[PDB]
Amino acid sequence: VTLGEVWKRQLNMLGKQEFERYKVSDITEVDRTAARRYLKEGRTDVGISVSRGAAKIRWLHERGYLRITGRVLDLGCGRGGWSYYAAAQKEVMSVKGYTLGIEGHEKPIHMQTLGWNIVKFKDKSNVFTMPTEPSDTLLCDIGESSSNPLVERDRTMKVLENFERWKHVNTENFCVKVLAPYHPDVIEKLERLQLRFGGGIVRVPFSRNSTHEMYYISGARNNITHMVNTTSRSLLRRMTRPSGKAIIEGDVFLPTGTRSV
Ligand SMILES: Nc1ncnc2c1ncn2[C@@H]1O[C@H](CSCC[C@H](N)C(=O)O)[C@@H](O)[C@H]1O
Repeated sequence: VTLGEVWKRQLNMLGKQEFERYKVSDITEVDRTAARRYLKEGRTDVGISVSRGAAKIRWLHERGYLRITGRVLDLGCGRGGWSYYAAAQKEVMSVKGYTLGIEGHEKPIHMQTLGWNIVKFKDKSNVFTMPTEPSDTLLCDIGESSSNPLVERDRTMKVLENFERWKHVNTENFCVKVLAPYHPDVIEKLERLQLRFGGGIVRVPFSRNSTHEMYYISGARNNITHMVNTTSRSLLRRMTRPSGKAIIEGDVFLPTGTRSV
């Protein structure tokens, strides 16, 4: 019924070539060539990011959509690109990363970029059921894509319900993935969270056109419904006239070393 749902139905109708051409049209991409090189070698003394995902939190951080500070929780940390980025920030005290790391799911990668000494990881951890702990900064990049919209809305809702469970009164800063923001249920859940916590929803330009994902962040205020539809219209406009060409940016590179306090 919504414009986003129309986008989803049209995406599921594209052929391979149409799909591949559409998914990169006018998006932004990091050059991952250097990092792939060193990750294959197995080098831990070079200042690369363990994931493509780090580019998203850098963008949000540098643009002022969120502050990164104090005790940091990274829920669904995967390889740990959000965790290592956080640990290199001078206002950051400690970083704790939780992820599944089971069959098919990625595990934490050990790296020695700046502040590695104040990062701790735990796999075999389900953030939906495990006990919560306090934080000043709460991060969550969870939300697996699906061609089924009802699967996407269920995964999204579950992420948002768990975020509310995790958020502490000290948690002034937050960044939560919203996989399928086009669903009316998801809009209603976001509006209700916003009433309590403030903040707003944003589209990160590093997301491919083949996902409608957006991020619920703490450092901006906006109209949820208007922001979701502005992205839907944008994703629809690109589908009609796909450029096939992405913007390339330099990757997330960090210093190495330990940090004091
Ligand atoms: N219920 C759950 N509990 C813990 N981790 C989960 C989870 N559901 C999904 N995940 C994990 O969440 C991760 C999202 S990918 C994380 C990317 C990360 N921001 C980075 O830059 O590296 C996946 O690895 C998936 O295994």
